[PDB]
Amino acid sequence: AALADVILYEDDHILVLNKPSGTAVHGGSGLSFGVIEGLRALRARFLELVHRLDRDTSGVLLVAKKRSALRSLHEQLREKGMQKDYLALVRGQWQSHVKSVQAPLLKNILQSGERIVRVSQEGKPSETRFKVEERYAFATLVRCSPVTGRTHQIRVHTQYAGHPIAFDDRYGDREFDRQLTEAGTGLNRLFLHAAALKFTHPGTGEVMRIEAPMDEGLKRCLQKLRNAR
Repeated sequence: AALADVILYEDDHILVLNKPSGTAVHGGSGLSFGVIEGLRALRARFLELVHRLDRDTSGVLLVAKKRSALRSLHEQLREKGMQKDYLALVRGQWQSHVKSVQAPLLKNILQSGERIVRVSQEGKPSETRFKVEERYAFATLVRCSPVTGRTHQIRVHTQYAGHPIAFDDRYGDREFDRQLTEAGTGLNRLFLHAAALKFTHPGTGEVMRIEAPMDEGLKRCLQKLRNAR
């Protein structure tokens, strides 16, 4: 209920999914599959992920169905001619003057294929923009716009700022997650959601904006905290 809602947009050029939290976008290092292999298994044709969301993130996921479309979309990403807005629920009260984090990032890949990313002044130049959406008693909903698209960039930028994401197992704060559980939110996954993607359609050249609803769990969490105080 409903499988049809996974599909946000499709034509001959692109396919745009509302990726569920918990589902990997492709297979891991060993015996595993994700969204992209699942989709190829329904078809010889061209299909390629334009970008990635991590396993626990949900929301807007763009897949190219033509080489010309990947060509165009790669180039938009490179030239920062995409806007991806995410919503994150973060610890404490995000400060209004903190409009960006510019902390450079290093990644290592672990024996499992999983990634751990860290701020290092010797890492890859990275930038996220932030805009407070809603404030709760001990948390904030922030719109997080990665300019660069590094691995776990938002998760590490928010942590680095002093405001890690709710239920982030790698970079989060278990006491913040405890507090969310006692407030009765029911939250049971990383609160990070790719809410909107803006880009140019590679076939018609029109500017498009595609938005993903948050799942019921996220929504109930937020409802619980709005009316909590």
